[PDB]
Amino acid sequence: TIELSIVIPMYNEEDNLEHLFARLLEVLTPLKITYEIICVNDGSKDKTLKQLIDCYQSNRQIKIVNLSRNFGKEIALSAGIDYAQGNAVIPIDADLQDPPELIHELVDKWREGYDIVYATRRSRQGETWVKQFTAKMFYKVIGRMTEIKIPPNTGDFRLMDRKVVNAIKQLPERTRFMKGLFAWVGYRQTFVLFDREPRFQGQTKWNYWKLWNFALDGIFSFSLLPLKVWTYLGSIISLLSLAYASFLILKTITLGVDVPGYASLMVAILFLGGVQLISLGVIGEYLGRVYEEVKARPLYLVSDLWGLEYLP
Amino acid sequence: TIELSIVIPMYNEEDNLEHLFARLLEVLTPLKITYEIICVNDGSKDKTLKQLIDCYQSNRQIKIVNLSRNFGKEIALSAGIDYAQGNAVIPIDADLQDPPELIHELVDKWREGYDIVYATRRSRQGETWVKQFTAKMFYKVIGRMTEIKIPPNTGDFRLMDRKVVNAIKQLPERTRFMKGLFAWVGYRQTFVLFDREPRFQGQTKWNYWKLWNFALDGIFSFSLLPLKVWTYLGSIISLLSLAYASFLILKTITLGVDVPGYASLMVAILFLGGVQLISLGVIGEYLGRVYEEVKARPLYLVSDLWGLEYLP
Amino acid sequence: TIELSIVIPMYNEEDNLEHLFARLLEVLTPLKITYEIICVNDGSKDKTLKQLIDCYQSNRQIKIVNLSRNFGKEIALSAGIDYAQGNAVIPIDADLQDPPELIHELVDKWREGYDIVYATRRSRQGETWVKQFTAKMFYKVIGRMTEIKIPPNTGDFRLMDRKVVNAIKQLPERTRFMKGLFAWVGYRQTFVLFDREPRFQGQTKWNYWKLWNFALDGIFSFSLLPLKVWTYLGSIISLLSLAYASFLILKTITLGVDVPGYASLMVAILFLGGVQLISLGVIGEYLGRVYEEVKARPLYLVSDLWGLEYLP
Amino acid sequence: TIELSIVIPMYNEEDNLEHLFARLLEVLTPLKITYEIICVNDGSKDKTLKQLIDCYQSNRQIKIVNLSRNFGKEIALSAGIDYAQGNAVIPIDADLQDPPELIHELVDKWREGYDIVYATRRSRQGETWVKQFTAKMFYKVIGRMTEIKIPPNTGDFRLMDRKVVNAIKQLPERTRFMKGLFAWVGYRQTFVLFDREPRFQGQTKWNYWKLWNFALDGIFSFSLLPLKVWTYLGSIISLLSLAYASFLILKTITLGVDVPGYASLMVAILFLGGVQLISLGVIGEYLGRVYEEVKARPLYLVSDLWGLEYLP
Ligand SMILES: O=c1ccn([C@@H]2O[C@H](COP(=O)(O)OP(=O)(O)O[C@H]3O[C@H](CO)[C@@H](O)[C@H](O)[C@H]3O)[C@@H](O)[C@H]2O)c(=O)[nH]1
Ligand SMILES: O=c1ccn([C@@H]2O[C@H](COP(=O)(O)OP(=O)(O)O[C@H]3O[C@H](CO)[C@@H](O)[C@H](O)[C@H]3O)[C@@H](O)[C@H]2O)c(=O)[nH]1
Ligand SMILES: O=c1ccn([C@@H]2O[C@H](COP(=O)(O)OP(=O)(O)O[C@H]3O[C@H](CO)[C@@H](O)[C@H](O)[C@H]3O)[C@@H](O)[C@H]2O)c(=O)[nH]1
Ligand SMILES: O=c1ccn([C@@H]2O[C@H](COP(=O)(O)OP(=O)(O)O[C@H]3O[C@H](CO)[C@@H](O)[C@H](O)[C@H]3O)[C@@H](O)[C@H]2O)c(=O)[nH]1
Ligand SMILES: [Mg+2]
Ligand SMILES: [Mg+2]
Ligand SMILES: [Mg+2]
Repeated sequence: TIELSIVIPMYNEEDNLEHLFARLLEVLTPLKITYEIICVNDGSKDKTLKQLIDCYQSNRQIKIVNLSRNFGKEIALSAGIDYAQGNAVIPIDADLQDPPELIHELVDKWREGYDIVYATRRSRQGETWVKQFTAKMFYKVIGRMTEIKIPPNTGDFRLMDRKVVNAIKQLPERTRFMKGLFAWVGYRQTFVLFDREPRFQGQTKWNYWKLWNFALDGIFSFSLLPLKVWTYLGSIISLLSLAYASFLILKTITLGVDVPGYASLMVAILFLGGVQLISLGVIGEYLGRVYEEVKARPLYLVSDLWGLEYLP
Repeated sequence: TIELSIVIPMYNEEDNLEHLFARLLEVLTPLKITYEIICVNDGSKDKTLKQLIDCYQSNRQIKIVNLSRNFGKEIALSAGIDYAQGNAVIPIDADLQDPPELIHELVDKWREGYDIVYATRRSRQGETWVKQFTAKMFYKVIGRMTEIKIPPNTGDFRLMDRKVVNAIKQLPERTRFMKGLFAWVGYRQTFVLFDREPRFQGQTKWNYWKLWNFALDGIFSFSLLPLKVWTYLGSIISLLSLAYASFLILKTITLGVDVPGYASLMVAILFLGGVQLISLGVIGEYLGRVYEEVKARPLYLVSDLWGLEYLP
Repeated sequence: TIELSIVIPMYNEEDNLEHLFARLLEVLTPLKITYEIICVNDGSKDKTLKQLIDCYQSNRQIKIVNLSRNFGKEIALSAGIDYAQGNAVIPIDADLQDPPELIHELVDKWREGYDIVYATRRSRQGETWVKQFTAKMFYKVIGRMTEIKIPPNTGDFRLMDRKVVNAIKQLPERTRFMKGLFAWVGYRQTFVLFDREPRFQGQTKWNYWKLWNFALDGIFSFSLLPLKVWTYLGSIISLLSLAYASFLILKTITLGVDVPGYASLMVAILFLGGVQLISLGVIGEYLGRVYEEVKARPLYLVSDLWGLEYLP
Repeated sequence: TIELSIVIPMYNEEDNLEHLFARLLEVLTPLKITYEIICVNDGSKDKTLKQLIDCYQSNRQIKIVNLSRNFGKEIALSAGIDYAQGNAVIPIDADLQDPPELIHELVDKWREGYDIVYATRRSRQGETWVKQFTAKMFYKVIGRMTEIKIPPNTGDFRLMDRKVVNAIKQLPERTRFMKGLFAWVGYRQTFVLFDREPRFQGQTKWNYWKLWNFALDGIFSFSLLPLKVWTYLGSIISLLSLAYASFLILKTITLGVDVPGYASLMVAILFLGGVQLISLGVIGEYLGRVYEEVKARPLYLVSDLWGLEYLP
């Protein structure tokens, strides 16, 4: 059997494989447990699949999942986790930004009785106080969308129990906010604090288009809260628009409002706008219902059973 | 085999387990049938799981379903019923607000030939007029929503035959209105009147946000009637607007209306509003069809078969 | 092996069972083939079930499908079709409105090489002008909806081969229009003309709610053509508003408009209406895509195979 | 084991069976590989099926898939590919517009390692400049929507390896734009240039309705990019409308200048339009998420594996 699985999504990672595998060998041999390394080649346009083949031939603990195309880090991680067989699964980057030694600490927490063990940075320490603030506000927003309070500063480096992996695969989903989904599958969760290596500091171009795309997926692909905040703002600006339209009709009828000579335009505008806003609100509520239905999340998740066998 | 399955959703229920189990045993032993008790620990932060494990170790009829986190009473009950194997499932509350002595009565009615035996309070006896009038109107609205007339004053205390349990498990809906769903499975149903124990009161704080969210969920996640009343009234409004626009157009050509000099903003407003209202109505009708399809409700439900074997 | 299945939906059909079964046996005995009679009791409040059980005890060819609730004649017919194992299934009415003797003719047509053999009335007879006009208009609409030209004056009385029954069972859509579904799955189809009995030619009641809902289902639950005639008429209007909004912009920036200075109100009205109509068109197009995706109809329907085995 | 499958969709293709079936055997037999011809009779209202059955009796390699009605070229190709068991599936047209000798070249490129070998026309040639420009613009628009740039001037003549065929069958879409699906699943693709048959160029009168429907299927049934682009565009228009409404409120409050005395109409119009556009944008974003969920494409596609077995 396999106790630990290390999932490494790789995309154009030559000359990083030797160092990464040396570090993983330094880390995983003291553990004295059976492990495996699932390398997800995410359709690289670079001579790295050949080096992965060379490493796999000599080393019996390397398994390779070669994706047909380039799907992205999250999808490659999902593929590796689907193909992982260990009792615990640890996603790890191929650039060694997250130190592999923390695996041991993570594994220790896994033996303490926890199911998901996140690996959180002590602090950002390299962002220009704009990314820190935006991340803090966004994380408060999603935490108010969630009900598990996913720890801040958590990346993809973590440890999953087999129960959590099975629960994640139990969620049939195509638009997945992975942090929100992890919060949704609420098992015994914890985190361990680690400091990223000082060389690995702020050097990435935080292109705000993909950051905004990630924000939109987090806001919309996870929860209906942005859809329920609207259609509640709407039908308030619609009930308040049908009002002051009935009020306008009453004022015109009683006072005899013909100061312009044309006051039915405002009444028509307000009435049609309010009716259309109510229609859009009803459509939004039923679209949220359809979204919940098509997400097809399980009603519940059983963590343990005493005296009962697991339902298939 | 198991004849009866008592499903108790439990959340922070320590110091209530001893009394509840004593009453359950005192009620179930005279029945002289092979019963089972399934306790669904709904992610309690309290120390009830240890006591549940101890009682499962002592009593062999106790079974524990440990949900990953807190999913709510409804989802905990669904999880317990899914794991219930008895010929009749009785959902009960661990607070003993529903007297377990009624179970015998329910079973008696279940042996009379009925499939669903609800437990209904005779009178509210403790709730003010603001929680009686609203309840009454909500029940009339729901009764007009369905075609089976769910008896009023009904809680989760009930008896469900294995036929009804399998019928309910055949609904894969994620947005569930339990009262409407149980009305929808139109088996042979009846009620048993009982008086709630005067130990607890009806002055419980009404979190009207919750009593509005649940009401709107039952209204919106059960039937399409709110979406059918609109896109009908809305389409009627659109037809009236277009008729008024045509009449105004005529009154502009014949009779030569030029008194304001701009009696065409009204025409454009009315025409565009009517066109958008028809578009919204068509979108709403098709969204309703999409919702009915994604709910994936079975077309029919076979109660009994003579000369035939049940389809897979 | 069963050669013929006769599916009879029943609802308060007591006192017709004796005559119906007598006529059915008189018709079916000369055919000299094995047959079954599936009586689908649609949750009748009458004593129909007792007589059905007695007949099933007396006659071995009678099977009963007792639906739990009153689902409707269409859903009862569906429940009968799924539970019918004959090589050719004939839906018929328990009131003997359609003469059972036509079974013989249908069988001959089925043995000529046809897959669906409709039973069409020669004329409406009873109804004179209004019902015929409305039916002709509706049938023209639904004929332009599909591409297989279902014969007119058709009811639920027909013969369907096992191939057609399986093809229909390959459509797991809850919002179903059977008159259109039997055309969409088009096989070798034909019809036979039958003259309804003089008994069943009296004045008929037509509540314009069941008929109205039938028309709405035939319009919106069959295809996207009602949604595709709009999103074009709603988009031509949007284009014709954005144009002439540009024309008013030009007629204001050239030939400086001091004629009611508070013009360009119409520019805003037209521009916002056109943008909203383009939005409504885009949402309508994608909603139709979602609708036909959710319906999950098979892409094709193989009728015969030479040199190949049928796909599982 | 069949090393090559030739799928031929057919509709009213008589007087073309002998020529096609002579050229196909003139081409395939020199390859000395076990081939298989699968003729999908797409509901021809013609004697095509009888001659196909004659050829099926005559030759052991021709198999027939008969569809219940006329479904179209793409659906017939899907049916033929689903019934093809060869290691490489080569769709082909029965009118022989694309030379069958190119199959040899295709097979060579299949032996060279490539998974999808497109057969692309060298140039459109005969058709006019405006048609070529429209096709080029459409392909340029699609290229951004895709992930791997599909070769220009592609058709239904191609070679798909068994890997790619299994990947495409894994896509349970009902709204399939195949030219985009073959780029989404993108394996090791390549293309082979060829010229269409002489005298078979300048006789195609384009069906503007059919071309429009195909283009709209490509735009709307493949990607959400048009939806997201228009949602963004509506968001900018809504923000501009709200900002201009606020500016008008200022100008009518600050500076106190109300010139007409009836300019609240524009504020109401702008504000209601902006609110409705925000609501429509939210509805569109959630409809796109529902569309992505409903399409149910697999997150990833595995091409090769090392050390692991393929998941079921
Ligand atoms: O399409 C893919 C598929 C897989 N991986 C793998 O993902 C791991 C780490 O991904 P990476 O993007 O390098 O994360 P960081 O090293 O922390 O830096 C990132 O910092 C930003 C935060 O997401 C990203 O936008 C930048 O692309 C990237 O420099 C590595 O093993 C990669 O091989 C990718 O990066 N892109
Ligand atoms: O999130 C959960 C999960 C499980 N249970 C179980 O449900 C049973 C009883 O449910 P309870 O909520 O106490 O029923 P009520 O007696 O009707 O009291 C509640 O009824 C209201 C309507 O739900 C609630 O809003 C209030 O918390 C409370 O007054 C108990 O075994 C609990 O353990 C809960 O109550 N809440
Ligand atoms: O809810 C149900 C369930 C089953 N059946 C069975 O369906 C069979 C035939 O139905 P029936 O209503 O008797 O046929 P019609 O004589 O055509 O009655 C119709 O006559 C009108 C036009 O002729 C229609 O518009 C109405 O739907 C309906 O009243 C009968 O054996 C019934 O038992 C019903 O009628 N209603
Ligand atoms: O309903 C059907 C079913 C099957 N096939 C088969 O599809 C193959 C190729 O189709 P075909 O019509 O012969 O292609 P073209 O001769 O190129 O004609 C097309 O030329 C344009 C460029 O593709 C298209 O836009 C037009 O729709 C169409 O007239 C043929 O073997 C047919 O048998 C059809 O054409 N129509
Ligand atoms: Mg309680
Ligand atoms: Mg009748
Ligand atoms: Mg041609």
